[PDB]
Amino acid sequence: RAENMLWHKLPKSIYFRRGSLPIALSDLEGKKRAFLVTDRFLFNNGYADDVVALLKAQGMEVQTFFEVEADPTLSVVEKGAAAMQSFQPDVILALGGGSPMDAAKIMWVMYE
Amino acid sequence: RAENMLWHKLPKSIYFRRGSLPIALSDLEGKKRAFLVTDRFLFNNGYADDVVALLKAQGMEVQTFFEVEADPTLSVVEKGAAAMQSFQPDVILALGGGSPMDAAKIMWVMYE
Repeated sequence: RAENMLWHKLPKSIYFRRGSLPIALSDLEGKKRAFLVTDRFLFNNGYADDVVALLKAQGMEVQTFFEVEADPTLSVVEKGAAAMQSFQPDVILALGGGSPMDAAKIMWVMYE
Repeated sequence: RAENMLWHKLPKSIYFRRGSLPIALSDLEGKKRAFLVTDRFLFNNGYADDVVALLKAQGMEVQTFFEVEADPTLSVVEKGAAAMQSFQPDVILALGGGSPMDAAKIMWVMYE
C-alpha cells in the first residue's frame, strides 16, 4: 500500500508574436549545423526560403528535408535519419503541422 | 517604430505529493557530489538528517550548510561560495523558505 506521482512538465523556451522569427532566432549564436524538417507543399511555398535566408544571416550549413506526407511511415523516417546522420547536424528545425514534426523527433532520436 | 517580446518560461521539472522525497530523488543516479543549503533552525530539527540519509541511500559526498539567517548578507554568500568551491560539488540542494534558497543561487553562480 502506497501513493503515486502526478506530473506537470513543460518545454523551457517559447516565443509568441507576429515577426517573432528574426527576433526569436536572433539568440542563435554559434549553433553551427542545422537541419530542416518540413513538407514539400510548404517548402514549395515561399516559406522555407525565409528561414534558410535567416540561417545565412549568420550563415549555417543546412539542408531542407520536405519528404514527409500526411503521416510518419517507417519509410521516410529512416531515410531522413540516414541523411542527417550523414550530415551530423547539431540543430534540428521542425516546421509545420502534425506529421512533419513528430516523425522528425523520432528519427531525431534515431540519430542519437 | 517596432513591436516587442513578451514571455512565459518555466523550470522544466517539478514534483508534488506527500512522500515525494524518496520517489522524487529516486531518479538521481550518478550525480556524485552534493551540497546542502539550509538554516540552522531547520537543520537543527530532524529534517536535514532525513535528506542526508537518503543521500547515503546511494551514497553521496555532501556537506550541510545551515549558516544563513533571515537574509542574504554579502557575508555568508562568499563563505558559502568559498567552501563549496573548495568542495567542488556538482549538485546543489536548496532547502527551506526565502533567504536560504536565493542566496544559494547567488553564490551558486559565484561558483560558476
